[PDB]
Amino acid sequence: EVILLEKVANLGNLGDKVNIKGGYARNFLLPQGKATVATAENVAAFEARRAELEKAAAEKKAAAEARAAQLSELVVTL
RNA sequence: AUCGCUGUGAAGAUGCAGUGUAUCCGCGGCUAGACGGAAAGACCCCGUGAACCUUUACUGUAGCUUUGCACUGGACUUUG
Repeated sequence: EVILLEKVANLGNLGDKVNIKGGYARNFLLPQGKATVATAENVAAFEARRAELEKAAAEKKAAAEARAAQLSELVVTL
């Protein structure tokens, strides 16, 4: 009953509409910018924004390339 | 207009009966009677009366506790 928008999770899709538990929509999926309820108020507004998502969602692993190269140097002094 | 006695009597009499005493009226005292006064007996019984206490009386119930379903999610596994 939700529209998923991210894929780096355990079961996060982007174009499948799944039926999940009621508390899993309320407290996690909706308030994190990660879904919206299956309403027909902007369901045709999703279809005019299908090519704005293909920019930032692809750099999401590309900006995690060189940022990860300073995460494993282990240069924190205790 | 308020005596004793002995009987009688709702069964212990100033008042009935019979009979003895006894002029009329205070004051001071004493308490034997007036089943003296005081409190619609406290004991006892009664009431399909009450109240409050008790419990292993009856019926409940606050509180405590158990599980089901809500609030309440994902993710692998032991597992059917």
